[PDB]
Amino acid sequence: TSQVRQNYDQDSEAAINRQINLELYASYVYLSMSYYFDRDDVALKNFAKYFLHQSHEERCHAEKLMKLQNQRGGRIFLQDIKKPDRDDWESGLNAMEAALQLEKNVNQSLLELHKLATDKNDPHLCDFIETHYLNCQVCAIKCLGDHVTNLRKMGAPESGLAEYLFDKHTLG
Amino acid sequence: TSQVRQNYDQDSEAAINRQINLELYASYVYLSMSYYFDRDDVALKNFAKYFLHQSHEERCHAEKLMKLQNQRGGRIFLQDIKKPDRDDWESGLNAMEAALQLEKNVNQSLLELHKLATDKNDPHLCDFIETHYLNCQVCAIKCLGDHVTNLRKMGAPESGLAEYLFDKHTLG
Amino acid sequence: TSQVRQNYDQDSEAAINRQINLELYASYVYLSMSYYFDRDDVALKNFAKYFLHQSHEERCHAEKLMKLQNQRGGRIFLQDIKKPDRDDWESGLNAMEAALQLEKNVNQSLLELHKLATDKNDPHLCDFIETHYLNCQVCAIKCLGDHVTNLRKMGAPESGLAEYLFDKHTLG
Amino acid sequence: TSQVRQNYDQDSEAAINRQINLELYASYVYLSMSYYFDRDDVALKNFAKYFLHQSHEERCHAEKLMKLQNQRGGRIFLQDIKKPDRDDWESGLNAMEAALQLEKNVNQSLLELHKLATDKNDPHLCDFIETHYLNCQVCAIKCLGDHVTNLRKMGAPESGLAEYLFDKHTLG
Amino acid sequence: TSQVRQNYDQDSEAAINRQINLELYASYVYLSMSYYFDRDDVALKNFAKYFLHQSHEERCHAEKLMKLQNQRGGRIFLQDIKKPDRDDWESGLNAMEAALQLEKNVNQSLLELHKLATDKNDPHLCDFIETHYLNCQVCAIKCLGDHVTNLRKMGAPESGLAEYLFDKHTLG
Amino acid sequence: TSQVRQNYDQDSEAAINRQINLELYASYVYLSMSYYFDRDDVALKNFAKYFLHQSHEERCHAEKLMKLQNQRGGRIFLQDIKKPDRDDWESGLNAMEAALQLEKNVNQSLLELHKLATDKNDPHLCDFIETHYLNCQVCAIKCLGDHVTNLRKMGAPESGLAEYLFDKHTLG
Ligand SMILES: [Ca+2]
Ligand SMILES: [Hg+2]
Ligand SMILES: [Hg+2]
Ligand SMILES: [Hg+2]
Ligand SMILES: [Hg+2]
Ligand SMILES: [Hg+2]
Ligand SMILES: [Hg+2]
Ligand SMILES: [Zn+2]
Ligand SMILES: [Zn+2]
Repeated sequence: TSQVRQNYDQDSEAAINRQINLELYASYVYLSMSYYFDRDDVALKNFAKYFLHQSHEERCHAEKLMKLQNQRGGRIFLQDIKKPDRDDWESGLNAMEAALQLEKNVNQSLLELHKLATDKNDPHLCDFIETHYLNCQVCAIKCLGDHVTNLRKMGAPESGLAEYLFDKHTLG
Repeated sequence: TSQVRQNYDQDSEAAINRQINLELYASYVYLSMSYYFDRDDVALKNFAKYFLHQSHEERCHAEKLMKLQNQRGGRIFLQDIKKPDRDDWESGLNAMEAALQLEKNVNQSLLELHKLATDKNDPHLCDFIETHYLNCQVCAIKCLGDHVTNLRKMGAPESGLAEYLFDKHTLG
Repeated sequence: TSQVRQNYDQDSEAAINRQINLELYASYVYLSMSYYFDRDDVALKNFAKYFLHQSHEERCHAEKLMKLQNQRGGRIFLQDIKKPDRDDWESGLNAMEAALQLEKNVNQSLLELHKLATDKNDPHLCDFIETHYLNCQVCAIKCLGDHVTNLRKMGAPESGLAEYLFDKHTLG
Repeated sequence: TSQVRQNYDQDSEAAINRQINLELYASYVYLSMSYYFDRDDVALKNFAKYFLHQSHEERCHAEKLMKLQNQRGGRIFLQDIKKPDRDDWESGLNAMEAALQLEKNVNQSLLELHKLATDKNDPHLCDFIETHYLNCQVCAIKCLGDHVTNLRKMGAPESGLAEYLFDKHTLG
Repeated sequence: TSQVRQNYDQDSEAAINRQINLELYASYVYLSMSYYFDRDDVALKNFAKYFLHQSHEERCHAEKLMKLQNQRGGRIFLQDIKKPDRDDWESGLNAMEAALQLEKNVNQSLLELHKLATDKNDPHLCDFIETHYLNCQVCAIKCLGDHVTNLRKMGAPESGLAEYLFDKHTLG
Repeated sequence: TSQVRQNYDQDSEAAINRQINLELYASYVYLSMSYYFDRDDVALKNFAKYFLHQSHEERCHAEKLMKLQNQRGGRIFLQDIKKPDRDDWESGLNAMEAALQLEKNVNQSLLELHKLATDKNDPHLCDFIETHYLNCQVCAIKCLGDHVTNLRKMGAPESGLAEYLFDKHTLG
C-alpha cells in the first residue's frame, strides 16, 4: 500500500485508470478527425487545426488524470487505445456532430465517476472533477452544439461553400 | 574541361540545362496566368498576385539550377522559352488545375533527373535535388491540390461568388 | 486516386501507416515510464520529466508522419495502440536500458522503411527520413547509451544514491 | 471589346505586345551574361551580380508593359522568347559592349512605339513611355557607355587586371 | 561491441578512421600554407589569414567525423599525420592551385566513402556525408577554382602586383 | 638569409622547429583523449570537453611558435606528427596522470630550449619563452596535479561515482 494513500478507494482507482483510457481514446478520435481535414480532397486547415488542438487537449486531460492517480497513491495500469470508429468523417458537419456525441459520452463517463466518488465519500476526487472536468465538458458541448447549429443553418453538409466559410470565419 | 569538374557526368550536365529550361518555361506560364487575372474582365487581384509570385519563384529555381551547373564545372546552354499553352485561362479553378498539372510535370522531370544522377553515381547531385527541389514540389503540389479542392467544393467555376471569396479569404 | 499523388507507392503508403503506429506506440511506452518515476515509491521527477518529453517527442514524430502521408496523397489508416510491455519499470537504469532497446527497434523499423523507399525509387521519402528520423534516432541512441553507461558506473541499480544523483546532475 | 478600352488603337495594342516580348528577351540576354561571369573560368562576381540586377530590371519592365495592356483594355499575347545571341560572352568588355547595343535596340523600338502613339493620337501611351522608359533608357545607355569607355581605357581585354579592378571598384 | 551500434559495418568504421586522417592531413597542409605567406619574403597577410581559416576549418571537419565515429559505435584509431609535400609554396597562385588539388582529392576520397556506405546500405552514413561534407567540397572547389582563375588573369605569378591586389580585394 | 634575421642562432632555429612538433604532438594527444571520453561506454562529456579544449590550447601554442620562427627570420620545417602511444585511456584518472606527465615533458622540453637560448645569448627568445610558455606550463601542471589529487582522494579509478562527480563538479 502506497504511503500517501488515504481515503482513496479501490473502485475509484480503477474508475480512474478507466477514465484515463477513455481520454486517451478521445484524443485518438480527435487526432483522426484532424488529419481527415488535412487531406487534399477535404482541405479545411482550420477544422484540422481546431481538431488537433482538441486532440492535444484530451491527451492533456489524460495525463492530468494519471497525475491524480499517483498523487492519491493509486497505481496506474494502461490499456490498449482502441482505434477510432471511422477513418473517413465525410464532412465538417459530420465531424462536429460526431464530436458532440463523443464529448457527451466522455461527460457521461465523468458524471458516473463523480457518483462513484460520492458513494465512496471521496471529497477530494469529487472536487478534482468538478473543477477540472465537469465545467470543462459543459463548455465543450455547448460550443460543439453551436457549431453544429451554424453549420446546419449555413447549408451544410450539402453546401460546400458553407463549410468553407465556417472554416474561415468561425474556426479561423 | 572545367578545372573544378569532378564526378560530374556529361549526361547529367545536359539533363540540368534541360531542367533549367523547363523551370524558365513554368515561370513563363505562371506569368501568363498572373496577368490573365489582372484583366478588367477577370479582375481577381489576389489570384494575379499569387501566380506572379510563383512566376518569380520558378524563375529562381531556374537560377539556382544555373548556379549548380557552374559550381560543378558544367557549361550552361540556354534554349528558347516556348510560349504558354493558352492565352485565356478561363476561371481561377481552371488556372489552378492548369498549375497543378504543371508543377506535377516539373517534379516528374526532377524525379527523372534524380534517377539519372543516381545511375551516374553522383551523390552531390542527388542531394542537391532532394533538398532544394523535391521537397518544394511536393509541398507546392499539395497546396495546389488543396486550392483546387476548395474552389470546387465552393461551386467554382459556375459560381462567380466562389472564386471571389477564395481570392479574398485564401489568397488574401 | 489523390490528385496530388505522384511517385508514391502503395507499399510505401502502408509502410508509413505502420511506422505511424509504431511511433504512437513508442510514445505510449515513454508515457508509461514517465509516470513510473512520478510514483511516490520511485520518486524521480527528472526521470519522469525526461521521459514525458521523450513521450511528447515521439507523438510529434507520429503526427509529422501523418502529415507526410497526406502530402503525398496516401490515405491514413489508424490501428490500435498496443499497451506497453511492463507497468513497473523497476529502476531508472532499467527504464534507460528499456528505452535504449525501444529506440534501436524504432530505428530498425525506419531503416527498413528507407530500404523500401529505395527499392521503390522514392527519393522524396528516402530524404524525409534521412533528415527527420535517421540522424535523430542515431542521436537518441547515443544519448540513451551514455546514460546507461553512467548509471551502471555509478552503482545503479543496486545503489539508490546513484540514480538520485543522476536525476539531479544529468537529467536536471 | 473591353469595357475600359478608350482611344486605344489596334496597331498600338499589337505594338505593345511586341515590345513586351523584346523586354522579356533582353531579360534573357542579361540572365545569360549574368551566369557567364559566374563560371569558374571567368569568375567575376560583380559583373555577374550587375547583369543579374539588369536582368531582373528588364523583367520588371516587361511586367509594367503588361500591366499597361490590361489597363487600357488591350489583350496580352505572349510569344516564344528566343535564346540569347550567344552562350559565351568572352570578356567583361565584350558584354558591356553587347548590352549597350541591346539597350539601344530596345530604345530604338521604344522610339518607334512612341512615334506610333503620336500618329494614333494617344497622349496617354506617349506619356507612359515618356516617363517609364525613354528616361531609363537614356540613362541606361549613358551608363553602359561610361563602362565600356572605362574598360577600354584600363586595358580590356588585353589586360586581365583591368577587368578585375573594374569588377571591384566600379561594380562593387 | 558498443551498445549503440546498429547497421554500422566494420568497413565503414575503418573507412571513417582513414578519412579522419585525410582531413587532419589537409589541416596540416593548410597550416603549412598559412605561415608560408607569413614569411617576410612572402608577406601576404590575407593569404596567410585565408589558409589558416581553411586549416581550422578542416580540423573541425575532422572532429565532426570523430564524433560520428563515436555516435555510431565505432572506435577511433589515429594514425600519424604525415607532414605536407613542400615547405615552400612558391607563389600565391601556386598555393591556390595546390589547395584546389587537395580539396579535389579529399572530395574524391569522400566520394569513395559514400559509395561504400551505399554499397553497405547505411543511409545515415550516406546522408551524413551528403550534408556536412559533399556540399562543402563542391563549394570549396568552386571557390578555389575562382581564386585560381583570377590570379591567373591578373598576371600571376609573374606579376607581384597581382597577388598583392588579390590579397587586398578578394581575400581582404 | 632573411633580411629580418638578427642574432637568431642556427641551433635556436632548429630547436624551435623541434618544439613546434612537440606542441603539435601534445595537441594530437589531447585530441585522442578527448574523443575517448566521448565514447558511449566512457560517457564523460566534461572530460571530453576539458581535453578537447587543451588540445586547441596546445595547437595554438604551436601556431604562436611558428609565428615566432617567421618573426625572427627562421624558417619553418614541419615534420610528421606521431600518433599518441595510446588508443584507450582507461579512465579519467589515468588520463589526467598521462596529461600531467605529458605537460611536464613539454615543460622539460621548453626548459632545455630556454637553456640553448641562453648559451646562445638570445634575450628575445629567452623572454618569449618565459612569458608565453614557461608560465603557462607551470600553472597547467599545478592544475593537472590538483585534478589527480582530487580523483585519487575521491576513490578513482575503482569508484565510477567519483569520476562522474568530478566531471560534474570540477570540469563542469
Ligand atoms: Ca628574462
Ligand atoms: Hg464526494
Ligand atoms: Hg546518387
Ligand atoms: Hg530513394
Ligand atoms: Hg501622343
Ligand atoms: Hg546509403
Ligand atoms: Hg638569454
Ligand atoms: Zn465572408
Ligand atoms: Zn552532487
